Amino acid sequence: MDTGEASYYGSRHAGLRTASGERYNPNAMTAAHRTLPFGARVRVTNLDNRRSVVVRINDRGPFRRGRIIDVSRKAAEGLGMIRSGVAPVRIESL
Amino acid sequence: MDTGEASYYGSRHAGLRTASGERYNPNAMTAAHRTLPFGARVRVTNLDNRRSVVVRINDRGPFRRGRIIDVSRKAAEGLGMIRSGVAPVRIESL
Repeated sequence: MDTGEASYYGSRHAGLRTASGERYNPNAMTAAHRTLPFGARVRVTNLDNRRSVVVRINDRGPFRRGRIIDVSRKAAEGLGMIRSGVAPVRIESL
Repeated sequence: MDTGEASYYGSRHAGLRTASGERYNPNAMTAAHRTLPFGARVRVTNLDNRRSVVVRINDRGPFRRGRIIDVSRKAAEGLGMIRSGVAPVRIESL
């Protein structure tokens, strides 16, 4: 398990290529991580509300120290983080 | 005044430098535009729901064909466009 800040992608990225080759899709359950293999499944828990989702890694970044994962819009909805923008999260590779 | 398609920055970009030099802050009321001066204040109206907000220009882009402005996360929330991703907008210089 690891911990850090989560963010979510803006829609300005929708349709643009991720590092995995997939075009970023706000409706997918995808995320960026610096090192996990593409396709890795990760349980993300928002430590502010205890909501959790499972995402699939398809991109690189994040781009700031202290930020551990960037998730899709749909994942952010599942995490209850749309209004907060960011949240402290636990992550666990599955 | 002009009309065109808008998208938004989320929080993935938070902390990264804009073309104006300031770090992008998803909680600020800001936007990227190709031509308006940095510091320009504009009213952005979502033409689908008629919501409006005021933002200041602090970045350059979108460098996507078929988009006229990319607003901050907080602005997108105010415009009701988080889920839609894109929205038709009018921009009016103040």
